[PDB]
Formats: sequence, C-alpha cells, structure tokens
Amino acid sequence: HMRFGRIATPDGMCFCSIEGEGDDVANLTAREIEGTPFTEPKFTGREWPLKDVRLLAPMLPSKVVAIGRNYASLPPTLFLKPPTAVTGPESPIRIPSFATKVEFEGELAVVIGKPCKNVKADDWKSVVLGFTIINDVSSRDLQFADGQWARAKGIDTFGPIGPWIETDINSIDLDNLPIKARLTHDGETQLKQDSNSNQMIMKMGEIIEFITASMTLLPGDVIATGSPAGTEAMVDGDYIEIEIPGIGKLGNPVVDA
Amino acid sequence: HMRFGRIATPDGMCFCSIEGEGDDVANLTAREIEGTPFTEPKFTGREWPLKDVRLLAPMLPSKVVAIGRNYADSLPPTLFLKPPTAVTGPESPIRIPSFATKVEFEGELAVVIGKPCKNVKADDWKSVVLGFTIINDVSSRDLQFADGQWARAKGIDTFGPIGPWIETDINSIDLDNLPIKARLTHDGETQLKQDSNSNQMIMKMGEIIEFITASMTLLPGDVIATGSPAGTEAMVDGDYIEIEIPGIGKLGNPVVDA
Ligand SMILES: [Mg+2]
Ligand SMILES: [Mg+2]
Ligand SMILES: [Mg+2]
Repeated sequence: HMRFGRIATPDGMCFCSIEGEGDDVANLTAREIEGTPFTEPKFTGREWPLKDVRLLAPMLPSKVVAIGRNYASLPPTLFLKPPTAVTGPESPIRIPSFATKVEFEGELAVVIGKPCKNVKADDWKSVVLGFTIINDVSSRDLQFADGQWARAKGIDTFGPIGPWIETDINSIDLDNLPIKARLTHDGETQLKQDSNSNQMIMKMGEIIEFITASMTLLPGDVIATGSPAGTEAMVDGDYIEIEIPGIGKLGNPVVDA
Repeated sequence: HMRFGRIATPDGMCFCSIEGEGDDVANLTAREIEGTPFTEPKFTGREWPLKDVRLLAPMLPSKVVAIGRNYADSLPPTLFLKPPTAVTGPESPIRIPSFATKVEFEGELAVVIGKPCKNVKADDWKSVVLGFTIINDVSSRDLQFADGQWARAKGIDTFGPIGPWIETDINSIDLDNLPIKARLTHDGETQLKQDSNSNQMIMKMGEIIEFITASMTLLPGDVIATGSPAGTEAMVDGDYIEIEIPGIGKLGNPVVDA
C-alpha cells in the first residue's frame, strides 16, 4: 500500500501520494489527491518533484499519546502531547527562553486508522493506518522541575511529525528497525541516537492494547512508541534529523522562539 | 451576559443559551443559537423548556489543560493534560475500569477559552476567556502512583465531566471568595467530601493563563481546570457525585464499573 503526505500549494494545501523509489526525496514524486488518506484516492493530475514542494505534518491528530520508559527501574508509562505541539518537516523547533536542556527523541510513530477502544494486542494491525516518525522534543530541565512531563514535551513545535505515512505496514520489520538521529551543531553532523525497535519493552500490540484499555483512539491520532530517555541537547542554529529506514527522514532546524 | 450550553434534543444537538432565574431546571429555557458561542450569538428561534432536553458537556475542547498542586492547605504547581476523550457531560456515568482503583473526584473551577491566544499577559486574562464552568477532574490515585505521569489516571474515558453550562458573566464570580463543594452519595447517604475555596489557589487566574499560554497555544473551546485539594474521597460503583459552584450551578454524575 501507499505513502501519504500533505503539502503546501498555492491554493493552500493538499494531501498527496508519494511515489517512486528511495526514501530519498530526489527520486520521489508528490501527486496531488482529492480527499484524504482515509478514502479511495483520486488524483487531480498536479504532480511535483518532491524536492520542490514543502511537506507538512502528514496528519493533524486530535491527540498524541506517547510512551515513556519503553526502551531497554520504573515500568513504561503513558503521557500526552497536545495537538498544538505538532509541526511538519523543515518547520522550526522554536525553543522558548525558559525551556532549557532541550533534547530530541526519534520515535516510531503510529497513526490510528479507525475509532477504537479496548483493542486486544494481536488485533493491533486492524486499527492502524500506518507509520510515521515523531521527534518527541523535550526540555529536560522543565521535565525535572515540573514532575509531570506535559509542559516540557507540549510546548508549541515540540512534536515534529513526518515526513509521510507509510501504510504498507508489513514492509516494516519491528524486530529489527533502526531509529537514528543526526544532530548538526557548529556545522558538523554526528549520529546522536542509534536505537532499534527491538529495544521496545512494550511491543506494538501491547502498546495499543495498553492505551485503548483507558482511552478511545480516533482516526488520525498519533502514538509515539518511545525512545532512549536521554539524548543530547539542541540549540539555536542546530539541525536535527531523524531517520527510520523504510519510512524516511524527518529533519528540523532549531531556533530560539 | 449569557449562559451557554450544549444540548441534545429530539431533533439532534445544538448550542444554546440558557435563560431564566436560578439554577432550577424547571424554570429555565434553552434557546438554540446559530452556530457556536464564540461570536456574537444569534438565536434561530427554536426553544425548549430545559426539562425537555438534555444538557451535554458545554464544549468539545481540542484539549484540556489542568493544574496540579495549585491549592494551598513544596513542589510548585504543574501543568498536565486530559485528553478530549475524557470529557463527558452532566448526568453521564463516570465509568471506572477494573484496573483503575482508588478513584477520587476533584471539583474545580474550569475556564473556557474564547479565542485563539498565545503569550497572554496575566493582567489581560479576561480578554481570552469565554466563561466559567465546572469540571470534575476524576483521578485514579493508585494509577497516579504506579505510572508517575498522571495522564492515564486522569485521562480514562469519562474521567472529565464538565458542566452544566458556561457562565460568561465572569465578574459575577468572586475569585477571592468562591466556595467549591462536592457531595458524595454512597450507600444512599450523602456527605460533604470537598469544601474548598478559589481563594486557596496558589497561581491566581491571570497567572495560570500566562503560564499556560507561554508554552502552548490555546484555542476557542479549550478548557483549563484551575485546581483543587489533592485528596478527596474514593468513589465506587453506585455512588453519585455532585460538584457545586455558586454562580455556576451543579455538576452531578453517577458512578459505575466499566
Ligand atoms: Mg519520548
Ligand atoms: Mg430534524
Ligand atoms: Mg485536579
């Protein structure tokens, strides 16, 4: 099945299908569709080289439910990031002056496909539209000061999502999926996160079961399935780029608000 | 000026204005409004005696932002979120799942946001509020302890009753002296199990709004739960809980095992 994105246009914006070979934007074509990812696609015929077009968050979720402490001591835990934290590829992560020690977190993100409640673990594939990347940006100093993580992870722009939604969920092997983050600081880039979905303590089905036992999930809701708990701080001028092979890259410049 | 609600009627759901004296539903009338309450509201002409329709949660908020540790009588006040899916209306059951134990209520003054805003200065807070309502910030104390993050304990479906309507004359409410009371009916006996006052707040209204909006954009319909004492009384299947805030009214919900 297809890859679905959203892009700026001159008339505003539109969903598209992303077609072509790599994860590499240079080989890819955005083809405009009418409708959403939730219905049967038909194409208007406007098509762009992906390098020429501005990708947006592939979905504007009613809520983002995130799992803390899910990466190989306290058990995995649920928290929320507000819909206002969500932004897209190349949008600035805008850091307020009072938010310090701000770190990235590359995570595999799941998009819910249909309304669901009390989903059993091995039935999880039936409620998922696809996978995407989220950068669960957090001020570690606020996280610590506040106790509840909501403010430190819920500042506007602290949830980049993208670059598109991969609906072919069998293409993604969850026993071995690298999740990488490359940080550029003072003009140099290093690999600052190197994890793998095989490190997840609660696996995909358990997560969905765990969440939906408590709360109803709606189409377009995003689940952030976790990361290592401490990474590396980012500052004005940096660039952070998460890569999950098979999905693509989610990059964002970092600026002072 | 107005009290705004949402109602279910034989014809479907709508926004409405609630008119008449008192808190007494026999005396009140619902007047359908055109569209939503954020603009100058226009009546469509349809109306019902309040007794013939059903109050719903007065908004469908994009998010619910809540403050912990905001009542005096220490770690400073802290913000958290309740998901929109937690929201329910007056008289709807609070449905407690089996894994959720020591479930307590918390009566709170709720603020409903009236326009999109960010970086609001504390002393400009009134310009962004539509009005006041009541929220019951229902919380599994056991899950709050097991999870550390309160999101699940407070975010289970139905754990955010809101209502009964939104009071837009916000000056009619004395934030320096607002009693907030809760009566729990257990085993057919009703007792006062919360007796607080908004003048116990550590961050006052304007500072809460500044604090929140310094971090997060707020949208029309978004709800702020301004706090409560951190411990009340556990509720079980069969109980009934009613929060009362004079000037707004009463928010009652039955309790059931999910
Ligand atoms: Mg995270
Ligand atoms: Mg009709
Ligand atoms: Mg509370």
